[PDB]
Amino acid sequence: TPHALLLISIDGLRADMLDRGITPNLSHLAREGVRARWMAPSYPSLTFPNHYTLVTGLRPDHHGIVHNSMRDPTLGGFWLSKSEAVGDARWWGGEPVWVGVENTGQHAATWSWPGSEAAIKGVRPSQWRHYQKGVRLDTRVDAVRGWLATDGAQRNRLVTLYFEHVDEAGHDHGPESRQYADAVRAVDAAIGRLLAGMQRDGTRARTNIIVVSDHGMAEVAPGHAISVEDIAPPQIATAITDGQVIGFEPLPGQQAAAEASVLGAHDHYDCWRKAELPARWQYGSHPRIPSLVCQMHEGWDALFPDKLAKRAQRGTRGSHGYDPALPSMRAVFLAQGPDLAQGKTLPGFDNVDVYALMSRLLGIPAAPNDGNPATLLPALRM
Ligand SMILES: Nc1ncnc2c1ncn2[C@@H]1O[C@H](COP(=O)(O)O)[C@@H](O)[C@H]1O
Ligand SMILES: [Zn+2]
Ligand SMILES: [Zn+2]
Repeated sequence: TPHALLLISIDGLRADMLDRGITPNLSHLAREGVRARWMAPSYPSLTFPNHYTLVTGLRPDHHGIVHNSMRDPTLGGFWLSKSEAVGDARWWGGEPVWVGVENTGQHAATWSWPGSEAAIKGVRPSQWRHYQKGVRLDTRVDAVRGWLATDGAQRNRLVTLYFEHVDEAGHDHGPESRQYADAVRAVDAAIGRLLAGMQRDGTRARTNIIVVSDHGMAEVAPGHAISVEDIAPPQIATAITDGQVIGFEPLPGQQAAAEASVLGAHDHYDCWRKAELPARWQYGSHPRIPSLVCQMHEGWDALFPDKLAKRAQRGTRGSHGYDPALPSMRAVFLAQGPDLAQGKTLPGFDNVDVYALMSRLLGIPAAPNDGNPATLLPALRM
């Protein structure tokens, strides 16, 4: 029986957060195994795009999950709480690792990984569920523990686990807040409980483990929110998305007026025609990207007008969705297990490279991807 892979995502864990004495279990795991200095997200540095990149090895511009919120001529609207969009395989390009696993006759079990509620390339994971808010930490850990222990024909080569808590605390209070640290500690402790349970079950020794995040988190101090309608008035363009990556579609005949007001450099953002976006972001070819894309500067939000209003103008907050090269946007990568190196540190690298490593650990043929297989070869024991 081949070694299983447990893939854990801690949404919004910034790379430096392993070095603050608040992750005893993850810090120990890293010392035992492999740790990268950091892992850069892909553009845009948002949750759905990056989680989907992690499991496909494709940049968002290629896999089609180009934002958390999207419009498509045929498929209509997509956003995180729109279940029949999220569950519709036609949005999701490429081949996520669970599809690869199921197509070899092996099985995958996913606790709420973006894309896992659809039948991508026709193939669902063997175990999966609809993402619900506020599931307990123990509930998910105990389910994952169960999935690792299953034997017979329902043995799982791949098991995935996802935590939202650090990201949510980050948004509400900022990455330097006690609330963000409390969340980091809590998720870390939960992961410790999982590891101890795997050891009691005798699954630990035959399971490789990768812990990642999708992006980091930057502070949004009070007064750092504008209206999307300050960028372009609604009569000349529609804001398709708000937050930090702001897509605009000019109204009919208004491309010139929209461009005149939007394009170029502004006080706390910059905007480009999608074909002209900075090449380093490797973004803007996909048809689902709006005609005009603005990037807010680090620490700034642009909100739909009704949100801006109910934004209780008081305390410090947090956001991501900023330039992926920023230190604040840096994510985590660490790994440990029977097939992984011991006591090793890796240079910082791009998140498209994780897929090649996972395909090797899962015994599946690597689908074509945007990563480099050379990057994570040193993470292997041999
Ligand atoms: N598979 C999923 N389906 C729906 N919502 C999710 C899923 N995974 C995470 N989320 C939510 O999306 C938010 C993360 O978005 P972001 O602010 O881009 O990191 C979190 O509050 C999660 O609760
Ligand atoms: Zn996220
Ligand atoms: Zn977030």
